[PDB]
Amino acid sequence: SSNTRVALVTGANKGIGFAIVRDLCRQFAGDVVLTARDVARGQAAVKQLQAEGLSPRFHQLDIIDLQSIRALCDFLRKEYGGLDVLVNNAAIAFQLDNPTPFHIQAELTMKTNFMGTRNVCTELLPLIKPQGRVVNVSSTEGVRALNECSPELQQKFKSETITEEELVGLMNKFVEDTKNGVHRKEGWSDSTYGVTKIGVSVLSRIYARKLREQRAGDKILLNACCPGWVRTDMGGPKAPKSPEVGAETPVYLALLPSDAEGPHGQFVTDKKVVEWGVPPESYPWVNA
Ligand SMILES: NC(=O)C1=CN([C@@H]2O[C@H](COP(=O)(O)OP(=O)(O)OC[C@H]3O[C@@H](n4cnc5c(N)ncnc54)[C@H](OP(=O)(O)O)[C@@H]3O)[C@@H](O)[C@H]2O)C=CC1
Repeated sequence: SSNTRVALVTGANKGIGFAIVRDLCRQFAGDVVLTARDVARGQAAVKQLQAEGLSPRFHQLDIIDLQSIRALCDFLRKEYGGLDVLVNNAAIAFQLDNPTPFHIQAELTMKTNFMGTRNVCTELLPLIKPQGRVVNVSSTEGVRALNECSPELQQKFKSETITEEELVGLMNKFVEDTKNGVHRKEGWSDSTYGVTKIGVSVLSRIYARKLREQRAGDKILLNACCPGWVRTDMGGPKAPKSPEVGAETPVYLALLPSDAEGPHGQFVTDKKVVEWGVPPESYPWVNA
């Protein structure tokens, strides 16, 4: 329903998500849709970008409100007849000193980081146009958390045949295991945030197969990635790189040139793919 291509980013009123929309408004040939769960916060962000010559469109979106997601679909369907670029950026993390009980932190982090991300995908993947790109912003914390789980769990996540059903099952188990205070007897990592990123990353793998299994001819590319340690409300003030820089790999994955057929279903960090599970080569100078 449109010959104009369109890109969309979740949780983009601030942080990396915001940075990503800026770069797209600059490097993407078509409309860029900035979304946010709060309209005021979201429109303000749009206004700020207009002050740079950029002109992105706005639309409300809370990836936790299934009804909010469906409305976006409607918007897209009618306005563009589909969607070309999707970047699942939105997320939360409970840091140190936050009183929230552990099992609750588990449940809420999972609820939006995995569940939310998945509900956006199941609803928008059908709308991705051929030559379309999908980027899921994960974290290397997922890999760290992956290596802390028991070899039995690691094997299940690293599987080539794991299903979307089994993945959703493992994520849910993790939450039940923490409420019942046994997740360690079950060989799980203590990192609720990390475990959710595992899910996002494995989910991307699974999605990559389904796409080539159900739409091989559509040349769609999908990958998960880590933007690095960045200065945001989530990253903290010590973070070495700024949002402008952090949005580099994600944007790169979003603009992969037409007909590339790779990378696909890969974990990308700093524009380079990284074997799933393989720990990070180095790490920034520590300034405690
Ligand atoms: N910062 C870092 O060092 C790293 C970040 N990442 C990943 O990058 C992504 C963005 O990180 P960062 O920029 O620091 O994040 P921020 O915490 O600065 O921003 C997160 C954004 O997601 C939004 N959001 C949270 N929950 C929801 C929801 N339910 N529906 C819609 N939007 C929501 C926030 O909304 P609102 O403003 O209204 O709260 C916000 O716009 C995340 O996926 C994160 O895990 C990965 C590795 C490192």
